[PDB]
Amino acid sequence: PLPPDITFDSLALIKMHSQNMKRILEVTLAKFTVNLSIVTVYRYLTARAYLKKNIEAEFEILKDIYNIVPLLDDIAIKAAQIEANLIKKEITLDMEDIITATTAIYTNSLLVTDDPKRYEPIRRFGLDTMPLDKFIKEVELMVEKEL
Amino acid sequence: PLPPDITFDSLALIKMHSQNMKRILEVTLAKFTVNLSIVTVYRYLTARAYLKKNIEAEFEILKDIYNIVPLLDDIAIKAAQIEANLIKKEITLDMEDIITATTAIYTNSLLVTDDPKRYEPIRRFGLDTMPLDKFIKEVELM
Repeated sequence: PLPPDITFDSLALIKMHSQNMKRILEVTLAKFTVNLSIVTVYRYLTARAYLKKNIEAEFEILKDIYNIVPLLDDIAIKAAQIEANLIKKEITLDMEDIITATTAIYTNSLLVTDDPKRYEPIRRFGLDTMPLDKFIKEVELMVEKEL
Repeated sequence: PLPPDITFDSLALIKMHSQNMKRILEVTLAKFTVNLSIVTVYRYLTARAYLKKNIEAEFEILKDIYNIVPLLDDIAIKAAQIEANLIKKEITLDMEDIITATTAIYTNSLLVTDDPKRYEPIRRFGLDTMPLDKFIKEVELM
């Protein structure tokens, strides 16, 4: 089964909100505690701003649904520690990946993403990931089993 | 005519802390209000880990010296609008740059950097920049 605390990166959050995922989204929000990094929220909004959506309004909706986690001092410190040792090993990941993974570790959330291997170098620091497609199938199974 | 509020991107801030800048830094903190994005300080701490391994202690030191601005919701929102506008023009600045510039606008701070051209496409949104070299010269004098 799946753990209670989970999170998504911007790409995954975009899909979770697509019209084809309406049902899966409803179940996920009803059964899980989703902790999103403000960074993930900002990047999601960039995609929404691209198609001229009302950002201010969509932000309130997200805030009214999710536990939006700020870039806390502890996250800033932890992220700097992870990035520095990774960099010391010629491993370079973009800022979004670092903050997203650091926040997942901090909130003890399973990071659902369509590209888990990209985050693989952060596992050693405590990060746990799961393929989005497997996550979706898991939730569907949950629905099938219900009374 | 330097303004009261200023900021730096991580690269510029790293130089401001060079041993050979102690004087310039002392005057700066003495005459200006420096508002740094939380993103800028994490990159700064990351880049100096080879010199100061105690990230936690280093963060506390910074928190006491500067005004550290969080990635507030309004900054998140505005950063999204700006990035979408740049992407439409096929301009791809990295996250740090977008948030640094967005925070500067939010705090009404002059962004001191070594690469102002990079940020130029954002001036239409209220951003104000100045070359680190000029800033250093402008500061050399009471």
